[PDB]
Amino acid sequence: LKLPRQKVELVAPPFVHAHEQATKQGPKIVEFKLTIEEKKVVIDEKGTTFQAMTFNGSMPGPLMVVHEGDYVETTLVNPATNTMPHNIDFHSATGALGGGALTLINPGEQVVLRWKATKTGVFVYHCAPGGPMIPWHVVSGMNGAVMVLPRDGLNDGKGHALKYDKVYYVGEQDMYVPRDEKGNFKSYDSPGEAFTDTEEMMKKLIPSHVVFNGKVGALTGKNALTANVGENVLIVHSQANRDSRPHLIGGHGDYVWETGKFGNAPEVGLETWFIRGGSAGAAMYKFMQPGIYAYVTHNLIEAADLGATAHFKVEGKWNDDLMTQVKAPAEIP
Amino acid sequence: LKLPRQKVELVAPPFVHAHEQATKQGPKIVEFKLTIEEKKVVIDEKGTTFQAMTFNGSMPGPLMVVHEGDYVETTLVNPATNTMPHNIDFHSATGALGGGALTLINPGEQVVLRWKATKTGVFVYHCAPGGPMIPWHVVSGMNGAVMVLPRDGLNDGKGHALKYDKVYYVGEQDMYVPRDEKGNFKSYDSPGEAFTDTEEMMKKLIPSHVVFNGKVGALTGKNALTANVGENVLIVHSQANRDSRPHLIGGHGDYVWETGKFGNAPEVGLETWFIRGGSAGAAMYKFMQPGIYAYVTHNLIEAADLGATAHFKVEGKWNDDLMTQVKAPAEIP
Amino acid sequence: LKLPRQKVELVAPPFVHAHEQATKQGPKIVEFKLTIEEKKVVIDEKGTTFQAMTFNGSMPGPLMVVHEGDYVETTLVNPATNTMPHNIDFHSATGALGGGALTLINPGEQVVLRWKATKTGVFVYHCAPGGPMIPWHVVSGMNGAVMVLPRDGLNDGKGHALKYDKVYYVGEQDMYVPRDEKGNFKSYDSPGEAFTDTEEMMKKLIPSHVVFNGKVGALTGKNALTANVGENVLIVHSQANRDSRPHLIGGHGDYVWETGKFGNAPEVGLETWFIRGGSAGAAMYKFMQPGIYAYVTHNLIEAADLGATAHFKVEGKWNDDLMTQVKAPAEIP
Ligand SMILES: OC[C@H]1O[C@](O)(CO)[C@@H](O)[C@@H]1O
Ligand SMILES: OC[C@H]1O[C@](O)(CO)[C@@H](O)[C@@H]1O
Ligand SMILES: OC[C@H]1O[C@](O)(CO)[C@@H](O)[C@@H]1O
Ligand SMILES: [Cu+2]
Ligand SMILES: [Cu+2]
Ligand SMILES: [Cu+2]
Ligand SMILES: [Cu+2]
Ligand SMILES: [Cu+2]
Ligand SMILES: [Cu+2]
Repeated sequence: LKLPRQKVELVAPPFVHAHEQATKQGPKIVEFKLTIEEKKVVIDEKGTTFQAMTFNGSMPGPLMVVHEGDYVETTLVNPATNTMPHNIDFHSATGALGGGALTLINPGEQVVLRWKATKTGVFVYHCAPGGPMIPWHVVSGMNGAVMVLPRDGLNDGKGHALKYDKVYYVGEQDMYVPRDEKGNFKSYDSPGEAFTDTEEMMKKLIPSHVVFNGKVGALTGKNALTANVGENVLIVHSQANRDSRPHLIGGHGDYVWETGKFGNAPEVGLETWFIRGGSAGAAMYKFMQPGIYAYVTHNLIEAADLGATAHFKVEGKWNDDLMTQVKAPAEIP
Repeated sequence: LKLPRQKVELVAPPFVHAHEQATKQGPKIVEFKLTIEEKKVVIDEKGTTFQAMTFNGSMPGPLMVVHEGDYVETTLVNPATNTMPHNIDFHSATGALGGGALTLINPGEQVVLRWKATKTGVFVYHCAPGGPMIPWHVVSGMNGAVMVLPRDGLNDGKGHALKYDKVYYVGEQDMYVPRDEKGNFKSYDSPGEAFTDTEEMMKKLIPSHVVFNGKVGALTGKNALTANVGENVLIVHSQANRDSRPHLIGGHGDYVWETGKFGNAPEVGLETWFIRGGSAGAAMYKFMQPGIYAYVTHNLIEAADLGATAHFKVEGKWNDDLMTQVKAPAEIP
Repeated sequence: LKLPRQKVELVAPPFVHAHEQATKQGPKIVEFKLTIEEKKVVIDEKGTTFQAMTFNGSMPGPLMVVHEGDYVETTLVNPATNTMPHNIDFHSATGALGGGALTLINPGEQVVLRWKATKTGVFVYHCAPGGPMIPWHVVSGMNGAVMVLPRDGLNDGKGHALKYDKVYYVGEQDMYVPRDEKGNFKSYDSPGEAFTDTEEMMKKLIPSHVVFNGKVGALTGKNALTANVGENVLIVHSQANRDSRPHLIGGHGDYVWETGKFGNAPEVGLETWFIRGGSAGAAMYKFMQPGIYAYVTHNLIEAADLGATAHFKVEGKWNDDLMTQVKAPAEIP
């Protein structure tokens, strides 16, 4: 394979490495490195801990962006400081269990996989070492996404280009943290020590936490998502194990690929869309009003009580035609 | 804003206030009033009670119907006989958390919000006072829907009008009623007294009841939905917090907008469709056979055991070409 | 009704009785027989038993295949060796609760129902005897599917034929097996004896097992699904009671009707699709690589831990352009 090589410097979510939408480049070999990190992290404002397993140190793993017909060459590294075997399965890829059957590496090893990006869209990638380890590694955080853009950029299915001003990647994680007898969340010294209790809970299918970007409140405050009135924002949403129903409170999905695949035209003007577990989807919105927005899964129990709320802080001029407080709160006549 | 004003007299679900489909009217300011009522209600045939919180006294709140480009001016009233603050978030609206950030009212107050109906479809509206109160108020019953029709009425995406003879609004409600030690449903003296136990249950994500129109059996018997053979019926279905999968037993969805948005063409000939939690969808069916139909969510446990069954009673002539009992039950030869 | 009659010899899933895709036949009366069998079966590799109730002895019931405009004439037989009344509801059919209101038969009886196949797609059929028996009979295994093909075969919505080389039917079953105090699965002497404990569990909405073709591992080993590189395989997936999210690990859904209805164009290039509870869907894939594939629901806990994994074993030549192991596992430099 004698194509040009291009290195990408990955960046942590919710940001996305610089890329072109429409491009005049032809196919390349695009080189990525992912280094697995097992680590104990804090997942909520109460200080609950969690035995995480990650690509590149983050939940989700970083978004990889290429174009249709590129070859994606990933160096997967499992440092000796980890305890378990790991691999990678790309839903964008064809053959060998998405790459999983060619990438199983023990601590101290690395492997190099190349796959041709023949399918456009956003896709999950995740670890899948075999058997009961598959769900455990995924719900411990070992999942991310890849975006395979058409070379001509995105379109509306009616001949018109859809160009985003910025893209964010929201990875949603269902987490299963067991409780002790008195009802407090348990802490564990290693992923292996967490496994028995965590699997017992997993099989009951109810998460303790549902978070964006690895933690309750990760995408709020200093780390709120941002936009300006007039900006078209693409929001890629993934969930490797469990369904989600994204909703932008105060906005819409102007153009939505809920199954996440750009060979299909987007749907228009959605209130809430649906990310099937094991997939990524994408929604574009042009902001029309300034202020705070919440971006949630619209199981509101999950959103408000289990962790699944992000914010956008949007700058610009208020549009009284679109919405106005005609009369402020006042005593009932 | 110097447009004509038009008042609407809302009606309780499953009925829908009189409206035009295609219209020659231009944009108007359409005026609605919603008065919040907190009240203890009975939700099943066993006499289980429930601390409900409602718009206009009903679960769901009434369906509001306007056309694209209208301005919707809602007077939201929170009488002093209630105990909690409330607000309203319209998924149809743009800005200020759907209106929620402009409509928080204490008992004894009212507020007037106007929003421009720039997106067509059926949409959820719900209370969303902030934080953990958001899911609690929604699952206590504070949700309804609005329908924003194209000015030319509905179409099939192929150039042809789709005119309904009647429309019904089915609001589905997941309810979380705690049990005592011996396994009976608990009763509470106030919503505030119900909150701690109810939140603990909510976070476990399994409802005790799933009902249409506020109660097991609400849309059966005297209150069955009705039609005649030959009539095209539009069924709007909403679920503000949790997924549903509507199905008309003995029928189909001839034309279905499962994501609920009229900028998209309907799907045709469905058996079962999917309402993502936090959304409304709509399905049209032309009845071809008389008799009893059941309209359910097709988790049949929810439908038959947790409350989520409505009936249609349909008049007209049986069509033996479409279906016939060739041989009645008889002993096996 | 003076049309030609054609008998079909049904075959057990995942296989499908021989049929034409495009056909020059006109409408016929197509005759099927289903004989109900209640039986205790083993559902996992641990030897857990289950009080099953089945059409034709299998879970799922066999796939019935006809063409648009055919009349489907089913002899439903409830032998005296069974204990309960049963019936059949076809989601493909119009009127009388899908046929259920015309087919209730006691042990020792049979009935003959005819329905006209006016809607194309794949559809669920299931037992539905009334009230709380409806979910119980369905989750005990009394569900299958029917496929109603266009007379011109399948198409891509763009004018082009889609011809499958083979079709498989994957019926997914949520099962509710109670546990005793010490945590072992219970065994029962009859379906009636299992009912009280099984209903109590059903209402909590969490299955103990989620299986394909009636058992953990049913579609693995000797009984793996098969294909060759170059073959277009249609996979019909049904779930009569609960949502599923199919995914072919290492492949895609080239053409997918996730709502399962051929009046709608397929979506293209999916990673994971969604089968709403109470429906069947269908996905076509042309295999490009040899080796083992897993076909799962992509709640990976369900797939790996509760039973919901099938395999494909695919023969042919490996395509290094699509995927290659550039560097095998090696020590990190
Ligand atoms: O946006 C993707 C869609 O747009 C088109 O190219 C033009 O309508 C379709 O062929 C494709 O499905
Ligand atoms: O019914 C809505 C659909 O119908 C059309 O106007 C004509 O095909 C489309 O542009 C739109 O998506
Ligand atoms: O494949 C089914 C689809 O294909 C068409 O016949 C041609 O585009 C549509 O009318 C139909 O929805
Ligand atoms: Cu791993
Ligand atoms: Cu996967
Ligand atoms: Cu409220
Ligand atoms: Cu909302
Ligand atoms: Cu039965
Ligand atoms: Cu059914």
